[PDB]
Amino acid sequence: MKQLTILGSTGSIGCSTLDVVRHNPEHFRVVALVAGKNVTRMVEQCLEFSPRYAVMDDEASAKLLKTMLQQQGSRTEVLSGQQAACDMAALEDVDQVMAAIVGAAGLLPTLAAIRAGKTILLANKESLVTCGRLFMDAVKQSKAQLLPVDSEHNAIFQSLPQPIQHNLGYADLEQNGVVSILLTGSGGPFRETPLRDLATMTPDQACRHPNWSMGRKISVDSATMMNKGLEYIEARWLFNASASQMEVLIHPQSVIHSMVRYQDGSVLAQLGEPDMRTPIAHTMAWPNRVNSGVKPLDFCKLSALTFAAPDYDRYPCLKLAMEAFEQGQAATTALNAANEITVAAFLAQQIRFTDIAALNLSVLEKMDMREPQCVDDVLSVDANAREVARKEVMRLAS
Amino acid sequence: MKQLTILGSTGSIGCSTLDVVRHNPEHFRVVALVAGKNVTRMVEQCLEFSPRYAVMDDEASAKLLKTMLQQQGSRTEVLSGQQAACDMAALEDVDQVMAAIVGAAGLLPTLAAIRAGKTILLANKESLVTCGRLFMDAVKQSKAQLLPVDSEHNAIFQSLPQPIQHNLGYADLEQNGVVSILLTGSGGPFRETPLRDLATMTPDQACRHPNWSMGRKISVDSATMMNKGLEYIEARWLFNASASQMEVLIHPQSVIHSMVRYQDGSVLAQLGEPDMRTPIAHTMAWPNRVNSGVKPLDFCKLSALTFAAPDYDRYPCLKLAMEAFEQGQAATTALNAANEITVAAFLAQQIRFTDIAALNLSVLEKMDMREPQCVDDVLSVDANAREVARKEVMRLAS
Ligand SMILES: NC(=O)C1=CN([C@@H]2O[C@H](COP(=O)(O)OP(=O)(O)OC[C@H]3O[C@@H](n4cnc5c(N)ncnc54)[C@H](OP(=O)(O)O)[C@@H]3O)[C@@H](O)[C@H]2O)C=CC1
Ligand SMILES: NC(=O)C1=CN([C@@H]2O[C@H](COP(=O)(O)OP(=O)(O)OC[C@H]3O[C@@H](n4cnc5c(N)ncnc54)[C@H](OP(=O)(O)O)[C@@H]3O)[C@@H](O)[C@H]2O)C=CC1
Ligand SMILES: CC(=O)[C@@H](O)[C@H](O)COP(=O)(O)O
Ligand SMILES: CC(=O)[C@@H](O)[C@H](O)COP(=O)(O)O
Repeated sequence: MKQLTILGSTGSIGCSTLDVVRHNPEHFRVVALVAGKNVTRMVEQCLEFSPRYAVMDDEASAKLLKTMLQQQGSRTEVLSGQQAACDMAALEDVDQVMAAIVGAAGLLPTLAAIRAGKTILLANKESLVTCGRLFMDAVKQSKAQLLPVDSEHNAIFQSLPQPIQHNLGYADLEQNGVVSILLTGSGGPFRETPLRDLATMTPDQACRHPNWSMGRKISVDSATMMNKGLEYIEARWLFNASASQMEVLIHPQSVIHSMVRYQDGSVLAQLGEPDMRTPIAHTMAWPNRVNSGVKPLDFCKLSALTFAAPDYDRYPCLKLAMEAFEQGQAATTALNAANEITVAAFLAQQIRFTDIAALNLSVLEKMDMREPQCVDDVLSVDANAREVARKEVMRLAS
Repeated sequence: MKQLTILGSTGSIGCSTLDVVRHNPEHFRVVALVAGKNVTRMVEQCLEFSPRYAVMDDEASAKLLKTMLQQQGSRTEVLSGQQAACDMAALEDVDQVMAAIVGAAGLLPTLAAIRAGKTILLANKESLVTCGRLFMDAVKQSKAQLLPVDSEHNAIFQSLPQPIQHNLGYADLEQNGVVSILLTGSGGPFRETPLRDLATMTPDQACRHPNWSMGRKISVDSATMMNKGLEYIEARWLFNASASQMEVLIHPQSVIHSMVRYQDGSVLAQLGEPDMRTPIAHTMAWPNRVNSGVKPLDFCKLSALTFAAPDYDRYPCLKLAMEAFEQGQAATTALNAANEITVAAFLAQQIRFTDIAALNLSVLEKMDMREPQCVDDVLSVDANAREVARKEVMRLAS
């Protein structure tokens, strides 16, 4: 029996995680739930799973949650704020922490779980992207184990040998017969959209992913392929891969979730339904398996599986992420921050869909900070880039 | 340094095996080569790899080989016959034996390697099919290591967890999170051929496999899908799988080589170029990897990947194989024997392509013999089936 804290319980990943728990009450128990502002969902989750604690980051949301749960006779203690989220991630009683807060806001609570030596079920890719080597070193220095939840990285993990799996981030790919890591793939909802129509796409259009039901931020990132850029960076840290050991491949059906090339010509892959309960359950049970609620993939009802080279002209954000990573951590931290601001602006109908990539570039051109030496420096670059991004958004205020 | 005996060196698998040796001369050396009657090829292989011994089954071929080797200055010594092949498989200095003789003729030399405790690179599926549990038990009692070379079984092996890999044939699939084994798939050269045009198909037409360049016997088996039937039986022994843990899937492109379903919905697969050097190299180097000479799979050049359920009515041999396995080992041994006789008669233009399945069923219906309790019994059932099959072929003589 393993006890769990879920960071970001009310969102897409959080709810999928709770469904895996629902299917396996003998194996998993929720001790703490952490979220932002969705009180309605958090009340529902607390009444079902009777967590010891529930945390809302937003102070006013926490007040409402405390009152509502008290009237319902809940035993759950309600806390509030960022520090309480960190406290939950570090509960001495907890074995696993689902890191599923969106954006760099998840970094401090995720780092707290790492310092406490927990098993980190890493969905929140922005935390690793923005923190980089400092993140990976903290996992090694403490007793922590990273298990990749993100679909592609989970697929790659499943398709790697045990010496790599058991020394994630530091083992040598070539010594284990790996030639490269093949990161797929979808292209998003606008893959075939005429280029001239991109400027007038709405938030609802951008968030209708053809294959995955996800949160709004990552759905927009999938439409620009900034998501694939962030995942490229994530893969390089997780699997200790160089630029020459990474391939990006478009696969519009999202059945093959990613692959690994070996020296003898073999390519190992993970396939399945586009359902995050599968990778979540992989990480929660590893090295064993559990029922996730996902049924067997029916190969007789599939679309034909196709592949293609990335259309870099169409998706400037992909190349931007790759070049930021080349430049260094300051540029990468700045780019992630800029993208959080521009995506949020687009969702709030302040800028156009095509302004995301342009404003992201504009922020990078205006920033030239030194490489972070500690987590405080990562946060300074992040904060600075957010401010630059807010000013660029306001310049396009209609 | 690993020293090899290759059973069936001059054939399709044998030549691919020697190309892996050619690419890795610091890792592999050939001690003995065993073949049938292809003297010309054996001469070339002896001159290049300088084996201590060469064995031809054909006594006239051994005579010719000796003369040619002595004329051309080779120090390779020549023997002949089945017993000599068994002796080559059990040499002290031999580490690995490539079992790549076609048909049940490979059984005794393969069993000799097993009893000597060698690493068995098993390509010769008919030996396991015809001997079944007695084969798997011999491996267990002698502490030989079985590594599947057959493309599909190698792909499944690569897609299974370590506890199954390290206890092949005796570990529990369910305890290791496996739901089923997915066996693909091609359908053969007559997949789209109208049923009424099969009667006039020539040996060359049946042997023209759309995806794999192989020996003539297995190529005809792929045309009737008897090969997939034999592979179904092979898979159930190797991976300790029940009928409900097996799935057969048509996959015309032969890019996905086979797959494994897990409890959480995950499907693991191996893909690659349709080139046997890949799986051969995988077994030769295991648990490490080597360059096999096979180029990396170009996903952008691939045809769309498709899947379909088997058409058992078009392919009565596939159904007959699955039925014979449920009936027991006597029926399975008899069917394999019958099919060796009918395929050979078809290749020699004694019977029609459509006579293969018809005569195979006829032989099984006339066969009533006891379950083999030992290898001698397997040989008696096999010999009896061949008699019945030969009689049936002779009745169709023009
Ligand atoms: N959804 C998916 O299929 C995949 C998601 N991911 C990653 O997982 C992470 C979560 O994404 P997703 O679930 O889609 O996003 P959602 O918007 O659906 O959920 C985000 C969660 O984070 C919470 N949250 C936001 N800010 C804070 C804060 N500062 N403190 C505590 N909690 C906070 C939200 O609370 P609330 O809603 O109550 O305000 C919500 O529970 C992202 O990093 C994403 O990249 C990766 C692969 C796939
Ligand atoms: N080719 C492929 O892609 C695959 C093959 N296999 C299996 O591997 C085995 C070999 O197949 P393949 O290479 O295609 O067949 P081939 O016809 O190309 O080769 C058969 C080999 O066996 C030799 N041989 C035949 N009879 C005897 C005998 N009685 N004693 C010693 N050697 C003998 C042949 O000698 P010679 O030619 O000199 O007469 C030849 O070297 C088969 O069991 C097949 O099912 C499995 C998966 C794939
Ligand atoms: C489900 C998941 O892990 C997403 O990160 C996925 O990458 C989205 O699809 P795209 O490939 O279109 O970004
Ligand atoms: C390469 C190999 O292992 C063959 O056995 C393969 O199975 C032949 O193709 P079919 O799938 O058409 O039988």
